[PDB]
Amino acid sequence: AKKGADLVVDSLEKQGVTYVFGIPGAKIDAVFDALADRGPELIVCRHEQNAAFMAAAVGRLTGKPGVCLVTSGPGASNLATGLVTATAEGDPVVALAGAVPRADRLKRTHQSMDNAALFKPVTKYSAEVEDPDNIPEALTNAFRAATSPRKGAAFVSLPQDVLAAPTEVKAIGPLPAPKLGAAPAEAIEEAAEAIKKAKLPVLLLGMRASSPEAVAAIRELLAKTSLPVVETFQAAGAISRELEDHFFGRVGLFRNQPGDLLLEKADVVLTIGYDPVEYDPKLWNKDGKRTIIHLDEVQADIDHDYQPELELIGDIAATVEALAEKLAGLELSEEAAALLEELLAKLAEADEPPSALVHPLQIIHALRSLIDDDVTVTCDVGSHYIWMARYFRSYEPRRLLFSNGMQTLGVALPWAIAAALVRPGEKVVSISGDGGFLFSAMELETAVRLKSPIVHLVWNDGTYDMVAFQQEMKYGRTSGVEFGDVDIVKYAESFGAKGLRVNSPEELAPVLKKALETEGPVVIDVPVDYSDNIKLGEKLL
Amino acid sequence: AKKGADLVVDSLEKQGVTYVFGIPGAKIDAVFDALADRGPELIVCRHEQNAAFMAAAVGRLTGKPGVCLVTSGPGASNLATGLVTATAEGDPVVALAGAVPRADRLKRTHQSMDNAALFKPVTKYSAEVEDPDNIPEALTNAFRAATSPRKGAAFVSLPQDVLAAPTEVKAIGPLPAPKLGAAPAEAIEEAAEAIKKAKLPVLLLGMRASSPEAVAAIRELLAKTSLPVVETFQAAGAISRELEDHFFGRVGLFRNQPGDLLLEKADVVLTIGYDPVEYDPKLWNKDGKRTIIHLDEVQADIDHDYQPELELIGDIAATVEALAEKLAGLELSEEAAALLEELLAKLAEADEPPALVHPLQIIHALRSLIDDDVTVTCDVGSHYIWMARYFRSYEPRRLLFSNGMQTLGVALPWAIAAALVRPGEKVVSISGDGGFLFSAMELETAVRLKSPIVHLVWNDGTYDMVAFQQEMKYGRTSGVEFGDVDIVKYAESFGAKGLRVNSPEELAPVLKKALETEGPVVIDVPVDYSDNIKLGEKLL
Amino acid sequence: AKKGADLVVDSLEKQGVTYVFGIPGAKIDAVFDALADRGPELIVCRHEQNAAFMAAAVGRLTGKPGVCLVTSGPGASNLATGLVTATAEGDPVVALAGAVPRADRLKRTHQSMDNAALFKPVTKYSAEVEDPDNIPEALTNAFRAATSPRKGAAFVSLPQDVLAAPTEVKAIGPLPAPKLGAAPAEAIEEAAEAIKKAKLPVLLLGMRASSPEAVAAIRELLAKTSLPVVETFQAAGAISRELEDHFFGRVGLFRNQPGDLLLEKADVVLTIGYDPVEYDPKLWNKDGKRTIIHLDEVQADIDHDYQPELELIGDIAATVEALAEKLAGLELSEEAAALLEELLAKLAEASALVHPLQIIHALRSLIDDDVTVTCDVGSHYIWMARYFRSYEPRRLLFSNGMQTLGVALPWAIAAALVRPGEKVVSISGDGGFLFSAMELETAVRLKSPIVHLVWNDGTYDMVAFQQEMKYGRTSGVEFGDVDIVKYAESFGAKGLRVNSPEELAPVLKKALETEGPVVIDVPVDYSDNIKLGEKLL
Ligand SMILES: Cc1ncc(C[n+]2csc(CCOP(=O)(O)OP(=O)(O)O)c2C)c(N)n1
Ligand SMILES: Cc1ncc(C[n+]2csc(CCOP(=O)(O)OP(=O)(O)O)c2C)c(N)n1
Ligand SMILES: Cc1ncc(C[n+]2csc(CCOP(=O)(O)OP(=O)(O)O)c2C)c(N)n1
Ligand SMILES: [Mg+2]
Ligand SMILES: [Mg+2]
Ligand SMILES: [Mg+2]
Repeated sequence: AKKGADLVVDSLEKQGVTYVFGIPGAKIDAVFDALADRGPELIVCRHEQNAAFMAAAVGRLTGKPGVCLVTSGPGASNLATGLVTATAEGDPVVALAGAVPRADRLKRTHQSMDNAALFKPVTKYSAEVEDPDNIPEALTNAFRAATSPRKGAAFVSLPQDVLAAPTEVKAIGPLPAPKLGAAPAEAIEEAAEAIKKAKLPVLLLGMRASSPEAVAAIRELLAKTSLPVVETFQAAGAISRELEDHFFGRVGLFRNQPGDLLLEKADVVLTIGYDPVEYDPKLWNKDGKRTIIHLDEVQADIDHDYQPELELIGDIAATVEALAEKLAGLELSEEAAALLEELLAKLAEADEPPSALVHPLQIIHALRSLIDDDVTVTCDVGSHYIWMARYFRSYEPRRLLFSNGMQTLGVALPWAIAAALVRPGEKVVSISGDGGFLFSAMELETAVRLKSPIVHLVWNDGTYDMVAFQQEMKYGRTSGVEFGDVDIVKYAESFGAKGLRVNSPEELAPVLKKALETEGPVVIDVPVDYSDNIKLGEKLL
Repeated sequence: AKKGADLVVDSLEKQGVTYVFGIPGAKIDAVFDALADRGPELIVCRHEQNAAFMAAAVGRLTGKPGVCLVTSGPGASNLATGLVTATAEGDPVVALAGAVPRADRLKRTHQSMDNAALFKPVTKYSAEVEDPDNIPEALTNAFRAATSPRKGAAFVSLPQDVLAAPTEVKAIGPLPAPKLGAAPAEAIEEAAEAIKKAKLPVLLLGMRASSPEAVAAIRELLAKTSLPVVETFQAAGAISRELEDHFFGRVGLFRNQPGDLLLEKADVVLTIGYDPVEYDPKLWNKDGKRTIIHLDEVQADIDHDYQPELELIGDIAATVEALAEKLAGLELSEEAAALLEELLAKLAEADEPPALVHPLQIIHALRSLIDDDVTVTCDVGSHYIWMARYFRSYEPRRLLFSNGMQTLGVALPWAIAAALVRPGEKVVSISGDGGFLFSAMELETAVRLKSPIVHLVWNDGTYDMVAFQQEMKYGRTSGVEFGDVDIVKYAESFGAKGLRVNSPEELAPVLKKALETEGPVVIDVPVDYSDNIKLGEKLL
Repeated sequence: AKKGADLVVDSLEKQGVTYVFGIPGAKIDAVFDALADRGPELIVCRHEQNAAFMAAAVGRLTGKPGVCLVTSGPGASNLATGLVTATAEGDPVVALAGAVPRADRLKRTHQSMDNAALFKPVTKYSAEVEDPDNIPEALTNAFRAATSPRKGAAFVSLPQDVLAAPTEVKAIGPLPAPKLGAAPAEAIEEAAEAIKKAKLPVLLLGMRASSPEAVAAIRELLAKTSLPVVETFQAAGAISRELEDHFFGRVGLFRNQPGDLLLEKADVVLTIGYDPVEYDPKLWNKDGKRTIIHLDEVQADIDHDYQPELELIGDIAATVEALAEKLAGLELSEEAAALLEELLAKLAEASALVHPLQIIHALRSLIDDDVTVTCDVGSHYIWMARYFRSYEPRRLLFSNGMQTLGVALPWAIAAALVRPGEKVVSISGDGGFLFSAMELETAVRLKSPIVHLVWNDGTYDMVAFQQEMKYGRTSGVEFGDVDIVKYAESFGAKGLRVNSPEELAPVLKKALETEGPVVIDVPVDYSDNIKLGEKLL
């Protein structure tokens, strides 16, 4: 006989799952025993939060779900943040959690909890299997749900006794969630005329635009047009070095960017793969003096300040390259040419440098200058994520990963561990702050164990700056943002990672190159100069 | 100056809502006051249940959401079944419910209840607005959610104080929910080859295949091919009288039909707009010796016994007429020609009738007396098995079933709505003795609207579907017998005309007079239910 | 061999469930087959809604859960309103519903639904059992949850295959949910002192005061004191004809009653079994600085205008009799005596159509204290709540927690089952009557000794006269006519009509003498209903 836990592993190996991020427990150790002989490799993590973070990173970089595996109760509830972040940022994840047996469901036993009810608000798919026979079906649809447009987390609760119960059904095959056609040809033609008749057409790329397939088709469009482009944070990597002329910056949390002015002067905006989570439409479209065209894999959500005049629902890559044929050779007006060149001048101006503290822009330029396009960069949340988002340039798809949907602390380091597994042989850079670093720093042990070729930069200010300089704006006074010091170099070494410090701005470029040449995980303490951070919230008008 | 309630009506005005089925209350009477001055016509209903039944009928027939409007607490909770039936059967509805004010939400006060949490398991979209400014956005997205593929119910809870609070925001224009392209051209080409290589290809049409646009593209294809089609109860209407040769019956609750045998012998099945709610794949694909091709607006759910080898997701109409081009002139094998002819004989044979009137002679009498411009609505029960498998409907959405939830009572409210969507047409409703009373209150609404309805009550004195299934499993019924209600008296309490068929010889006359009768009519039909156990027989 | 469904009936037998109001279906017919050979009697209903109303009535009248039994999907969802009403009005109910099998949970198949999630907002207990062995435990606790203080509805979803799966576990024996002690004796003494110092103390009885055990202890206290009392609608029946001197009306939906004044002039209010669902505290404790003492079986919920200075949590009957010993023989202030007498005087001051008061006085004069009277919701429920006096516990049942339409007639069928040999009177309006009128067939089937009065006005007056107050215009309240006599006779019940005010008393007496169900059409005069919401305070 073969039990339900066997049939979980079989399902996972039908999906081609190469790794599983887990922490074992009594209610789930059946599956961990099955994995001992066969199936995906098991990355033992040091907190379930980071196992979900790693699963989301796999989703972001491959487009197929990453997999975490945890036990009942506390193990399951430690996924909560990990899966909201996945779901909100379009990262496919399949979370597998144990549960008490079916007879103990309604009982007060150790670690009993309504797993499925908890994860309903934070997943595309939350379910508990109550028959071992249905495990193959539940998991296949969970994977398909996580991969289907508007990607996200699929949670499946597995009772201890169903995992141990015998079953004779086979695992379901690899059944790929399929792709769509392009938007209707009449709609694509309608959007084309609008763009041609426009005086300042602008492209707004969003979180779904930055997939390899979408980026290839978008670059194809930009090669054939004069079309200006602005990016949401997670759209990074769409334009290339070749097409950098089309790039007018990343529109962010405050409407104070050259990209925001460009969106205002537009009379026609083609949003591609645009999710409002990254940029509230009330920020850039308040007056409603623009035709919006919504190109996306799923219809739009209507805001007061987001009323698509047209929607091109279908495969972004298919619709855009159908639209490229219709827009090929479109040139811009001379008054648009003047406007765009002037904005590039402002864009290059803010990307210039200004104590033994290293200013954030010196970090960005030094690091960009030291890594090729074949290095993935992950980034935590904080003021450092504002600086990176608006000034660090990534020219190949999905080489600069941000948490801009839920903005959760700690993602950087686990994402980097996952990034190195997805992309072996490649260095990976992870950027965090002093506060968020401790949200996930436990996985430095997992990094050292995998010898992850990681270089983590901890920007040290001593405070939770993003929340602070916002508090200063609203109240003239921070509150609850200060914390004591931890020696980042000594911290790295307790884990057997290499720890370095940048005690001068003169010292930054040398420390980076030694760390990049260093084999195995490395953590660099960067005392950072946050004098200018309040300016990130300043207003243009 | 404008309050939140005004901005609800303005939103309804923007979606082109013609009617709103409502029952007022303290917490929602702001909106009922705004409807008094302008906006959709308000059909006062006699139970919130039937307002949601009608809302779903509007969605079934127009493809745009029907709207019900109810108050807090009891008004809201009486929508529950109406919204699960709408969601499970792809009927767009937007249910609007009042709630206690924001300051009273966490308090134990009259009619307080977590509206949004209650409807989460039973809707596409369950939300409570907590700012009057957000009303136009919440309702637009609720409407777009109901009409997004896999259509269903969108519930919006409306706190009293929000409806009364002022606001200056404008209503949001009609932002139509958009349609997809055809499935990728390489996938359509791949499906076409499989069908040409297939010894016996069969189409399985489902609940999404019976839309006007889908049906138009399906008929075009069948005009250009020799393709056999089997339908799920709610796929009714897809095949016209011209293409009736292609039709091999409706596959149902039991695997005992010629259409089931045809699905078995197929080596390639192209499912169009197929939702398994109507027919478990365990029931017709148990051996898994078929190429399944899933054509639909949304990807499939994987069963053990449903693993499509190809999926063509996209606008069904676009994908089908793309595929019609590739398959034009496809011919059957001569061994397929023989097989299908033999099955049509088995199909014609079962569709043959023997003081009670047999279910078949009802169907033949009724079909013979109503044109294709007459909508027919059916309740759930043994009558719904007879109607689903033996009443033929040849124009899209002229035979409405509850085959997703199998909810009792739907028939009569569905007819009241159907007559409002299609004025100047007769509407026939079919129910049994038990299900009629679930919804019989709305006969007052029908008389009020003078709905041109002709409601047939298949009278047996029991809940036969539950019984003959109980007899199959346990050799004994339990809790299926109930006392008799004079259907003719019942109709006349409400001011409707009541007729009874005392003899089979009297059926055709009684039908014709009822159809010529202006205003609602209820017909008591004493039926012969000796043969109903045979609907569940194992014949294969 | 024993299956899970057998073990569902065995559990019910252990709870002493006499009747089960149900509608069978494919997913639950296992239990309907088990119920065919033994155990609880099955009342076939004509809508699950009503099955839940009848179950709630059994809970209201016995204090032990009533039981309804339905199938998956539509059968389950037709309980929603029934169970939130029960839960809001403290009526113990155990709802049992079929569900698709455990392998088809996550499948898009007929009548599949998240039963447990749906009923979480509406019950004190919503669960699906996924192991037949766990059936006796899940039910026992469900029954105990429904009977537990702050009683309400417990929902149990039963997968079809679990019902069919073998099991050898036994059922669990009647597990009586237990009783509490009286509140701490220090707290009772503390409250007692506050009352003796008070110049005008007032009791506010609520929905948990009207249980038999509470009422007996309350009457004992009132016999030994000069305490004035005011009731919530569902507190009806607390005060006997002997102690009517203590009763100062039922505080209602508007703050315009003599009872609302005594509440204002009170310097101390001892609330007993008080649930704010019946009367929002902002209506009476709004303006003043009266000491609130919360006596109840569960702690209070803090309102801005309800901040008790003391709480006596525990068995209400034990607490009030302990407090009766501390307050025996306490007599009123002369300033309180004058006040009370004046407001008894304000109290007793209260066309072919019949005026609502004439109905109330005719009916009250015709029926004993051994006649249950149920009432629907509508303007008639205002007239009955304020002016129909009920002198024995739980003989006047109102839906004053959810205010759901249709409860009256099903409540009466259930009431006749729990109290056989007694006539039952049910009162409804033209609108609410059609919400539940189907069950007239069930009534005829059981020959329930019911007399149903339809106050026939032509509209939904409560909303109408409230709409008039707020907007000066009704909207959506008017509906066509139904012949209530012809309707009754469709079902084989007798139908009667009062064509004259002079004909009312005769037809009631003929209806009361008539055996089996009766529906009386009453054309009612609703001119004065606007005044129910008038200011007089
Ligand atoms: C899990 C989580 N906790 C808290 C926050 C709120 N938050 C956002 S940025 C921030 C400050 C982070 O400080 P640090 O990581 O040191 O970066 P800095 O802003 O100092 O550069 C906080 C507390 C969040 N978004 N997610
Ligand atoms: C709301 C609801 N309640 C109960 C059921 C279960 N059920 C399915 S068929 C049926 C019998 C219907 O009786 P009737 O309308 O007289 O039809 P018949 O089977 O006698 O033709 C019942 C109770 C259901 N499907 N929906
Ligand atoms: C199930 C339900 N539906 C609607 C309401 C709102 N409501 C409360 S009273 C009422 C009027 C009922 O009219 P009727 O029953 O005829 O009594 P009347 O006020 O006319 O005496 C309405 C619509 C409710 N509380 N519960
Ligand atoms: Mg910091
Ligand atoms: Mg019947
Ligand atoms: Mg009325």
